[PDB]
Amino acid sequence: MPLHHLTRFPRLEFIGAPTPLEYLPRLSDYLGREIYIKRDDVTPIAMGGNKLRKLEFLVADALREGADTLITAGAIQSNHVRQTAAVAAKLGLHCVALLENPIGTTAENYLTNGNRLLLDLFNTQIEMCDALTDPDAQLQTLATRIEAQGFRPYVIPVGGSSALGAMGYVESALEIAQQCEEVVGLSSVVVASGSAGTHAGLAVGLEHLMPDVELIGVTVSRSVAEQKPKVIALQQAIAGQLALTATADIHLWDDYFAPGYGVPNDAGMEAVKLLASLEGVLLDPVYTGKAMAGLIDGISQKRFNDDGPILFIHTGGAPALFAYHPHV
Amino acid sequence: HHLTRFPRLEFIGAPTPLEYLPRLSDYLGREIYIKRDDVTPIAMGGNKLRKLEFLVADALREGADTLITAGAIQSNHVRQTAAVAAKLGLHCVALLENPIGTTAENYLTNGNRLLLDLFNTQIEMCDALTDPDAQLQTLATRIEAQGFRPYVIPVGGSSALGAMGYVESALEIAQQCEEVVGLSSVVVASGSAGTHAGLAVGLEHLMPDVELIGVTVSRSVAEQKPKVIALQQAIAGQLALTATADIHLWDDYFAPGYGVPNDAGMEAVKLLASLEGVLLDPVYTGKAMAGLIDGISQKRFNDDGPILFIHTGGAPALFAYHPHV
Ligand SMILES: Cc1ncc(COP(=O)(O)O)c(C/N=C2\CONC2=O)c1O
Ligand SMILES: Cc1ncc(COP(=O)(O)O)c(C/N=C2\CONC2=O)c1O
Repeated sequence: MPLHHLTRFPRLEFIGAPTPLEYLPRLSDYLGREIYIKRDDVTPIAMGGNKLRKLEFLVADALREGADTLITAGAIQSNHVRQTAAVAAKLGLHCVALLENPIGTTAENYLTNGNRLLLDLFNTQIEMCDALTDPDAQLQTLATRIEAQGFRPYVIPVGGSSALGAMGYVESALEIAQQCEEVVGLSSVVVASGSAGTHAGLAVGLEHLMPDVELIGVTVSRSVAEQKPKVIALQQAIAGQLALTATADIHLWDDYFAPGYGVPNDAGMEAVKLLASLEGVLLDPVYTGKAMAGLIDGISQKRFNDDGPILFIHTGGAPALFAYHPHV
Repeated sequence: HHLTRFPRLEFIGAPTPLEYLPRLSDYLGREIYIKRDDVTPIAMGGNKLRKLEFLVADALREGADTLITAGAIQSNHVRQTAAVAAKLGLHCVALLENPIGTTAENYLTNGNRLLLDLFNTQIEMCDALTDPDAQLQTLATRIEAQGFRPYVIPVGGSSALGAMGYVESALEIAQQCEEVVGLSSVVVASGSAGTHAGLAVGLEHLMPDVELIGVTVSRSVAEQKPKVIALQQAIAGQLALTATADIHLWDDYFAPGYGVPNDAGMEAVKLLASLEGVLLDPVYTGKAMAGLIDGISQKRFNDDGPILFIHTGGAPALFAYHPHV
């Protein structure tokens, strides 16, 4: 009921029913600790993900402005760009994607397979660039050129992580709260923390619906020092827009992404292997694999606030498995 | 009625979506709906999860500790079985063949085949699955001699028990379709036959006016019809029903063979992707959608009314089939 101001934002229906919240009995056995999973990897458009929730709000907003083109940015293998491109195609909007190679790879599958293949299936107009040094500004320049061609573009920022976009994860917290109700009394929630909309949206929602639960973001691209201010700003802007206050502290663990965004690491791949072999759940080498590696090491190192049930938010990413194989 | 008397595991939960496809409908000049069984929640999804609910229940009731099955290197059925084995703590042994003689690295190692590896699937390569039921049985015996307790899942999980999952799917469809329809037509890919046959039984009894058309993906009408019919009669027998409906099959859409992409198939993949953000695949749903399209093209359906396409999954093979062969 404190999140009722959410009702006032127009949104499209991309998801429908709440995504499953499942107990992981085999993984729990192995880690010695009750673990659950929020399956946002099973959202029903083009192989799923956390970005569909944000797109419900952002695309609603675009249509409301009479836009006919969605414009966004990410790595060649971004899930966000793939989701945005899938939603564009489904609604008959044009889509332009500004892409970069953040790891300097020349591997054929990174360059052409996985998410990148799907963009071509979606008739995505592709704009390569050297490095997204200033993505907000670089998106704007692109939007101007696109407009000059007569299109009516709507810029979706990196990962859809504006306060409006992040409303989808406030919404997700309501699902989670309901799903947990009488069930598992949760101590902790683990989510990947990248462009920050998921983390920030969950922070606001969980502070007001489950204020005793500890929320941990495992960084996938940045140190705590670089990432915290970004999650905080979004948290405050989301709160502002919902006429709430957000006093919770943001928690981040930055030990699990080295050597960099989009580079696999051993602990990441081990987590992917663990979850596949124990639960038939597919994680990914860029986001959820590193996040699950974080969760695991936090049990190892007694990093969590107590010994109680943990909820892992599965944010998607699996198509990247095929792009990352055999190596980058 | 009797469907309930069969033990089943919960792999799916809520009914899968049934969606109108307004952009595709607009382009074809015809109302089109899709049953999204590509969205089942385990390891990238598919039609086989429905069958596995019944078959794996049965395995557990016999105290098995190992699932054994067979398919192509890029089979979805094997990948779905392997995921289910992994999640239940069961070992899995997959008997694989290369049905198209390819040496392309992604066909051999990526897509579904990569996933088997992540699931710790024990892999048995063989030159050709000439007699899959027999070959599976021999395998089962050697596995048993190592002290395991194996349970054979036949190709495609298409035994009468396995096909109960698609009788079940017809219920979901029937209930979902009251808001909408009236359907004239349902289109599904017809391979090892469990999907086709189970839908045949369910739909005869729940929507007897709807025409069900299977687009073959591996065989001529002459070869496939007896297989679907046998399964239809066995399913009906086990539910103490009769099944008098004719089986309809279109075999024009799979040349030059099982597991080989064709132009119409890839054009169907491209069409659904660019119009609806839906992902089909080169082996199964792409060819099936090509058939639905050509049926409209050639006025092959019984009338001009709404069509339901059953999406049976397959998308991970897109990544195995790229760039070619
Ligand atoms: C599977 C997966 N998990 C997690 C995230 C991170 O959530 P976020 O913090 O982004 O809200 C992304 C999106 N990645 C977007 C953000 O980073 N670069 C991209 O194009 C993703 O695809
Ligand atoms: C996406 C997809 N569609 C359709 C089918 C065919 O369904 P059926 O008619 O067999 O129930 C399969 C079956 N996988 C079987 C079919 O052929 N060999 C296999 O491994 C499949 O993976």
